[PDB]
Amino acid sequence: DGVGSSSGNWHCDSQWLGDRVITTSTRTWALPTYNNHLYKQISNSTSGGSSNDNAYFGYSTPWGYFDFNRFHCHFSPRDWQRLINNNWGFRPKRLNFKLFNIQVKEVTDNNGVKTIANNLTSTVQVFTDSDYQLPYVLGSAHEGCLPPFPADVFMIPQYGYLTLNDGSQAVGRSSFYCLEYFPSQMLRTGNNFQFSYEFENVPFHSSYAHSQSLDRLMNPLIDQYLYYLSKTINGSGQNQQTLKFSVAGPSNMAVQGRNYIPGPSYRQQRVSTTVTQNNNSEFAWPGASSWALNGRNSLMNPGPAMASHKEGEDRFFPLSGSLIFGKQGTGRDNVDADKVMITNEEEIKTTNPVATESYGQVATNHQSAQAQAQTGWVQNQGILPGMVWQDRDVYLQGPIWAKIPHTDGNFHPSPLMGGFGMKHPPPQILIKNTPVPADPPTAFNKDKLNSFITQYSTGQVSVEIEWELQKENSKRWNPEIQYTSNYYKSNNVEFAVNTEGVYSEPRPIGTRYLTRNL
Amino acid sequence: DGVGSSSGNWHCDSQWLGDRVITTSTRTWALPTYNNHLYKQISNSTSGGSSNDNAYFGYSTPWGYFDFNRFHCHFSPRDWQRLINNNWGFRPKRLNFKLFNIQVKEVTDNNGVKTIANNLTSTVQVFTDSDYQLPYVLGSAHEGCLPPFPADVFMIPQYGYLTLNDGSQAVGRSSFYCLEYFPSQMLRTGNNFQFSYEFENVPFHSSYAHSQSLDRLMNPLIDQYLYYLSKTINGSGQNQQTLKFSVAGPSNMAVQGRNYIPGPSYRQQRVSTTVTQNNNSEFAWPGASSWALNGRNSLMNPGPAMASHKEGEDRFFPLSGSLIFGKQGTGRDNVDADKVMITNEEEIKTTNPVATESYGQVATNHQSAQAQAQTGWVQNQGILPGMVWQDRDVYLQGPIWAKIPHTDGNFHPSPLMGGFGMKHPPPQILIKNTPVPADPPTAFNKDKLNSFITQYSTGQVSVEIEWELQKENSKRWNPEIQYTSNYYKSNNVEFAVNTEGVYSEPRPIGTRYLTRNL
Amino acid sequence: DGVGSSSGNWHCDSQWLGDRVITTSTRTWALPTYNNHLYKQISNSTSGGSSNDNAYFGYSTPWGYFDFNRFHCHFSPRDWQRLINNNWGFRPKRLNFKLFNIQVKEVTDNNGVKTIANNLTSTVQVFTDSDYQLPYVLGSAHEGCLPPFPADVFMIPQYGYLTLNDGSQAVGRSSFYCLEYFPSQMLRTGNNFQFSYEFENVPFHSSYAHSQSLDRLMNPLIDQYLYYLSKTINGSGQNQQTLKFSVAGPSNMAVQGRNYIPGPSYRQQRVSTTVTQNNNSEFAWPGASSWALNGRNSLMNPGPAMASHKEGEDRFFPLSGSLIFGKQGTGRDNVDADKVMITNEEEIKTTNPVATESYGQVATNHQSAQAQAQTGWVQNQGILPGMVWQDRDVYLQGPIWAKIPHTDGNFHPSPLMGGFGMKHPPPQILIKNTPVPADPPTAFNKDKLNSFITQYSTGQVSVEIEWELQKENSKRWNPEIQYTSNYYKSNNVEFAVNTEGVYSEPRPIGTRYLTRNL
Repeated sequence: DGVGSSSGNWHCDSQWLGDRVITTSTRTWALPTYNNHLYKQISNSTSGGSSNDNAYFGYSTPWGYFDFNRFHCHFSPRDWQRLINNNWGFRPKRLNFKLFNIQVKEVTDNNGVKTIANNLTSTVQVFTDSDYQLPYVLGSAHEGCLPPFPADVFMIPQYGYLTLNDGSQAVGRSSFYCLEYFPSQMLRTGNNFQFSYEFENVPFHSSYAHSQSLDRLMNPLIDQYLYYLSKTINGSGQNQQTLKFSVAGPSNMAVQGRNYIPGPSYRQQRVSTTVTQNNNSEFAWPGASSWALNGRNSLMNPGPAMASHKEGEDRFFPLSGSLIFGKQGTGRDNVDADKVMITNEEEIKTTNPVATESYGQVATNHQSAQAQAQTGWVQNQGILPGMVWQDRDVYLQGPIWAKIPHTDGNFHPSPLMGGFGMKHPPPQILIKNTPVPADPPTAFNKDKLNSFITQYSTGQVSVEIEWELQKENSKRWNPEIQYTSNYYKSNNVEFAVNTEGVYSEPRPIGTRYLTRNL
Repeated sequence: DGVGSSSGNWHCDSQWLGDRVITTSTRTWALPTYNNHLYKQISNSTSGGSSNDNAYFGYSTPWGYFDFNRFHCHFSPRDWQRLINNNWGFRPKRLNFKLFNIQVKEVTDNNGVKTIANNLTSTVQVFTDSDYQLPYVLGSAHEGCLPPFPADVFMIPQYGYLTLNDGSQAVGRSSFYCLEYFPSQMLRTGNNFQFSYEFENVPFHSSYAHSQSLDRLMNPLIDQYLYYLSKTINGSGQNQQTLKFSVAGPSNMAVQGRNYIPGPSYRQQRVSTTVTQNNNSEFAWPGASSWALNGRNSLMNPGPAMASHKEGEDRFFPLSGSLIFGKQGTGRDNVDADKVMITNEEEIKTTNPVATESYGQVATNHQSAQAQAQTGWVQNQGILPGMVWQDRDVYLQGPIWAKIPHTDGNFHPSPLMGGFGMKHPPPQILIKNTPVPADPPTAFNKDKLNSFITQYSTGQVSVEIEWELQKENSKRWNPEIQYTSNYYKSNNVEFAVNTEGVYSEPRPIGTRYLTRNL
Repeated sequence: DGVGSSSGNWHCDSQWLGDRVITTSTRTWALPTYNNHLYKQISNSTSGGSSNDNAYFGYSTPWGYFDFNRFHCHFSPRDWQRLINNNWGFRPKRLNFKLFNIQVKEVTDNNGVKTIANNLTSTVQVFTDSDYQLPYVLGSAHEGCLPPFPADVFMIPQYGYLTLNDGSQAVGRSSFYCLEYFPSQMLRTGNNFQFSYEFENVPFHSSYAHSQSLDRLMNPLIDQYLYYLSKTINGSGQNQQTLKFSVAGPSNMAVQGRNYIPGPSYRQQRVSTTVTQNNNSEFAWPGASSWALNGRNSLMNPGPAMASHKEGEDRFFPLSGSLIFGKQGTGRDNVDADKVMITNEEEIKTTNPVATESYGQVATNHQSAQAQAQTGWVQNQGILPGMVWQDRDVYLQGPIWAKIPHTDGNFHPSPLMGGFGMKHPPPQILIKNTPVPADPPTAFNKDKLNSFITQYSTGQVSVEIEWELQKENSKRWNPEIQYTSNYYKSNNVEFAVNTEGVYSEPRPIGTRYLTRNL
């Protein structure tokens, strides 16, 4: 429109209908100039990397991008509490995104002092990768998302991508992408940008915990009509071999026939938070479970959805089997256990195997009069018919969605870090300040200009997402477990600001508090 | 429109339809003040020139101009690869040009420090020479075109022209052109400029290499019904003269009658890239082929489309018979052979003569019993009836079109540097910053003002060209030759940016990979 | 249709309308099995060739082809005489082609005796290269055309083609064509094949001889209003330099100004049919005029249309400047001059230069008081503005048309051997006997079958061509020159059969007997 007219209003609210909840969040953003308007080839050689497992090749772009792939970007703690305490499931339906109130500033430095002024004629470029023609980086748990607290002003992260690499070198199959080779809208201070997105059909997330275990689905009062081999010898010596059979009933539930079995496994090492119970050696990387791709080892992290620990074993965790969040103010490198928040998936112990245990035991020979029957620990077990399992729970500060890789085949493409897997997720939204050259020389020079006016941009961003709800219809008589704040007095209110205005999330919040039968 | 509203969007993409491809490219430009708003007479005396062959007379104008007469200004390397690997020919059809997001800046210097601010009321003037009333400088391979990389910001080249000269002096027939004597649109920051152009009908460029040679078009299994003189003497002495004739057949293809002959020639000197095979003397200018006009010698460069070298003779090149491109970062004067990229036209060896050979041999006397038959090397041969030839190939970084000179007569007006010749090519687009006088004196002075506010302008430029495609309908069984990247590992990806953000084109890319019969 | 019903009738006649003549010719053909149903790579190595100029690479196909690219295939001698004596020009208009009365025979050999029987169920495959996707071999004066005498039964020539070669080896750009990769009609004994073709617009062939010479177009009674420099010195000593001028008139026609000049040249060596006037040395190949392509020398044969000899110099011919036909029964290698028929182009001496002379003389220096004026013999001259020329005459036994090579440029694409040049000439008609395997083994073998029933096919072929005529409207008073038979008694009638039934053509017949002004 014009310089003196706002191009949008501040929309931040949650609307709770019967089967739907609409979340709207608005944030103020700041966008600097990245790479001084240049594309730069990057690799482990440029960053000084040495290990083969961490070698990479890619490019850093002068473009930024908007990321809102975390639940706290849309749900307040109270809204999250309502969702998790009142619904058996939820899923995103549609998306509305807006950029408005664009403000481009120029910075001039004379001598140790910088002056900031408006540049009303400068432009900012925005476009969406609706055709998914660029590498998708929103599927990784990267920082730079919209802040959970609406009053926080955030910096737009720089967009970068990786391609095929051989050490620090590239190959002929490696791809280079120029983001200026895409049509993009150019916005001055009076212009705004908006688009709508429809989520593809995804299953409802399981925001419930099973009230039954897979091995306890039988009637505890009635025998089965099936038999089991109870004895093989002749009880109370030589030549004592005689078959025996008994009815599988309530007294021996472990041997009853069952139609379904727990889901797959890939065993993790077990770590205690009581440090003196751990071995006196360096076992992080060495002791960890991993997978290999083209000679590179990548940590199995977080891996298959598996129960974090056995009942009562709360002190133990799988070495890389769980999402680890950092508390407010936590450092980047080598922080103590009290500075991080270790999530756990104990709710899925009713259907999923324990991460630090074998799947089970399997026969490994043919027993005879000369050879005793032998069994072997199944340390990893693939998908088998009749298996059932629960996916990893999602969290308030955890990811929402991920892009399913474009491959010939996949199985249960639920993101392993939690969330909704989609072939066509919300498109990447890329933003960049248009370069403004400084005064050029009065004589023609064919070289590209390298002198630009120092600029940055700021504005507001709004994203509205409609969520579909799956209401609970339980006939359970006793009250359910519910997420609740603790009344006991404390220096600060949980999920609030401190005396210095710092917002903090004191604990990870899952979604599985209500219960339903298996 | 207004100060705070963008006057255009960033359009940069390629759309591939069935028989048509539409290329759109957008670039950011910077325009300084040229000649301090003055017209200046220029000549070899003003530049210090001494040689007669390089003497000139002309004028330098305060106007800039937009040039997009190179293929890489519109085709990305991948689009170029698709075009050359999937089409037998192509030609431009129509043009769309846009100027928008005009930003005029003022520069003020206090003491060793410059401050840049917007001048919202200043104007930039743009007009197109649709009537071709000004000298056409886009027909020369000049620098200053739109960069191949969309992210590069480029400086608008200054417009200048030459007229008739006698040494460093002018004649009465010399013409002086004032570009302010043309109607031009004046644009503030809110205005935009656009026009459309239709290419005149031109033949499709030959993006194929012949799979047959002109001297091998006969059936290799059947004799001709024509005869040749095989012997003249009496074999196995004096008085031995007796005519003889034989059927021209597969065993002697060189003497068979043919309906068509190779195209014209103008012999070049041969230079080896193995330096020790060349003569130990200075032979550049002296040894070069040239033509003369009004007593001035101009290098025959690149000259008639001729095969660069004989089969297997890849180390040799014609002294000025081929387009020479410079690698990224190559200097201007006296660079080594590894700093430049020497194009070659070996694909046209099937119809065109070798640049460094005689056309052939011609009889020069009447043989008799006293005089032996004599022949002479035809070092240059003009057009003859029955001649066929292929024009010079075009390249990704090479020129696209040229203006056919307005003359009474011409023959095959295909530009010798490669491209499409047109009587009415895309018009010149001239741009200039309107002078903004400084504070004038409070007392009237009749002299023209010479104190102006230091200004420069910047903005975006978009050009869209629709290309018509000629699909291939070959019945060839074996696979064709195709342009392909090499998979082998390298420090950088070809046609990409370096670790410092520098875009480079590692090799010239022709168009002739597919094959068709002759 | 059926076995016992003819699929076509014998049509062989000429119909003379006012401005059109329709020629129909029917012949009986025989088609054997070529290459034993195989495709074979051929080269100068396979044929034992050694010279670089005769090196080639190509393939021989099991397919035959129909060729009617000679005038005597359609015109009887009487029809040719009428055409040449009554018309100033002619050109083909449309074509009708038919194959019918297919008869496929099987040959069985027991011991030194062969038995031939019908194979009613076998098929013959025919298709036309209407899209010109195969190498065109009809543009060379190859044998195997329809016989001039309707009663002669002819053998279908085998189809072969050449591709790019380096010595006896191929390159990546070389193409291999499989003719079974084309849709073709399969014909049993009851089926027939036919198609129609329309000739593209071509100029009328010049079947006239000019009654005026290019240097004698002025009025022999009136002076010109232009002057010439008659003297330079001071007639009847030193210091005698004085300019002079005279009117160019009838007394000095050589110096008169003229608007047009004779056409291009490329000098040939001169050979006498009186053997003792030739040099006592071997000068065929060495003394011949040639052109070079990719290091290979190809004889200039027949080359540019040039007058064969000066007036009265009938004993001389250009070494390779003229079409040479062989008399009936003439051998293939090293035959005497009386066994061949040397065509001549003396009719075009009025506009075209003499083949064995220089084009003219050109100044080679600047005359002065110290240096005498120098001139040089122009041994070859290219096209110049104002040039006029006549193309090579066509003959009864000579070629009719040729395919213009698909190139970017050409000049006056009239075939140098004579005839009509067309981008889309009559398509190649390819025919092959379908292989009929012998008894296969009773156990499966994956190798391709190599045991086939010996077969050949025979039938009739009819081609009808409509020719457009250009009637003469001369006002010449005296009778014209006409082609006529000689009444004087002879043992045999010219253009008839001998006592052994052998048809012979005793002389080449041109088309240029009528006259018109220049």
